[PDB]
Amino acid sequence: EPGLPPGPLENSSAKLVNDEAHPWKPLRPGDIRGPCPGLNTLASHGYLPRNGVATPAQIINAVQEGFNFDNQAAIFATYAAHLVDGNLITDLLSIGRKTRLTGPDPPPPASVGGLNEHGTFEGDASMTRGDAFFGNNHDFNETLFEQLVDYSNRFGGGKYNLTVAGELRFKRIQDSIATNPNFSFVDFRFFTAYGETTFPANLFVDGRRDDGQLDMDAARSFFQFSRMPDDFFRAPSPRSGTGVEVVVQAHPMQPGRNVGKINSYTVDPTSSDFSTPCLMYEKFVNITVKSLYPNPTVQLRKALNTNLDFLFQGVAAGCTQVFPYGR
Ligand code: HEM
Ligand SMILES: *[C@@H]1O[C@H](CO)[C@@H](O)[C@H](O)[C@H]1NC(C)=O
Ligand SMILES: *[C@@H]1O[C@H](CO)[C@@H](O)[C@H](O)[C@H]1NC(C)=O
Ligand SMILES: *[C@@H]1O[C@H](CO)[C@@H](O)[C@H](O)[C@H]1NC(C)=O
Ligand SMILES: *[C@@H]1O[C@H](CO)[C@@H](O)[C@H](O)[C@H]1NC(C)=O
Ligand SMILES: *[C@@H]1O[C@H](CO)[C@@H](O)[C@H](O)[C@H]1NC(C)=O
Ligand SMILES: [Cl-]
Ligand SMILES: [Mg+2]
Repeated sequence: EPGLPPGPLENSSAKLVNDEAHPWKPLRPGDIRGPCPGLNTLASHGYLPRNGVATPAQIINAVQEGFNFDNQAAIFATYAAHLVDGNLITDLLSIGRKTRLTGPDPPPPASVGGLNEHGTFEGDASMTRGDAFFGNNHDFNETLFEQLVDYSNRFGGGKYNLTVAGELRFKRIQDSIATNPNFSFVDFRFFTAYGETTFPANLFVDGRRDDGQLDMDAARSFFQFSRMPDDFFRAPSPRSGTGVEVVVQAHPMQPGRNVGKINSYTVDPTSSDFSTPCLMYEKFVNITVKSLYPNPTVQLRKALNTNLDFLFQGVAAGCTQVFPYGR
């Protein structure tokens, strides 16, 4: 059916998104927020359900409407997250912690852990969240945010921009290598870790300006409080990871991992990287999804195949679809 998954916006102009129909509200008891400042902000303004549990279609519509996230990027991220962290039978995903609100769980080894689940979507060297190894991969960390402010002062004239992103991304990688014996920086996380550092410059900057320079009040508002600036206009066109190549090239890194000790970063020659986007997709579906759903029942297999078809619609690179559970 058309509109499943949601298609691109009919009208993708800049407009007021912090409007009277979408007020910021504080959390009620039980409301879930997680490691994504974008989704957190959409939930706290009511572009998504305010309790932080949503369907993939709700998430895709929200990121497009609220931030002008581009359609393919929205589809890929949402169905990737849903496949590994969401309930495929009830069609619900938590944007944070695991919750009974996503419905009766599937059999092990599937975890349905929400976006807080480490190593599926969420991973190491986040800008404002700590690595899961240290015990909290989802809450805003003030010390890490102050480092973002310091890098913005040093490389962005007090604003966050792609130059700042290139330097901060590398700093966070180096700090995880030095401190986290389980540091993993391969495949899907290698991709998302770099792309996410562009998002504040591309999507948190008011759309009437759209100059790639994010002020620190706005940065704190999104990253800490899940709140849009007063009178915030979304970006004037659909985008996501514009300029990711600049961030990647600031300090070229190979994908790899620490091997159970600090300072043991070992390149993984089997990992995808930005030269092999189709390999990233194929490994995600053949390996990561299969590790959660190795031998699904008929009902789960059907749900997997539908969501995998939707995932493939989000692949922006020139790739062939693969079928880990046949056709
Ligand atoms: C389209 C659906 C999306 C999903 C399911 C999603 C989910 C996630 C998840 C699970 C993370 C954790 C990655 C990590 O370990 O650092 C993350 C990172 C992030 N996402 Fe999203 N995201 C989405 C779209 C967006 C959008 C539209 C924005 C901005 C408008 C955004 C901004 C961010 C930022 C800034 C980070 C990194 C935060 C940090 O490192 O401190 N995301 N996302
Ligand atoms: C598109 O939306 C913008 C902002 O709401 C508005 O200025 C413009 O007139 C709209 N165009 C159409 C054709 O609806
Ligand atoms: C580190 O990795 C090991 C796998 O060898 C795992 O058992 C352990 O839970 C990880 N530690 C933390 C704190 O996440
Ligand atoms: C916040 O991050 C800093 C810098 O990595 C870390 O030293 C500190 O333990 C983190 N705070 C919490 C509560 O984990
Ligand atoms: C970041 O800001 C600095 C200082 O204003 C500027 O020199 C640099 O060109 C900016 N980078 C980008 C990508 O806008
Ligand atoms: C994924 O599985 C398909 C067969 O279903 C195969 O053609 C493809 O090469 C596999 N890709 C990887 C990276 O394992
Ligand atoms: Cl689009
Ligand atoms: Mg993380």
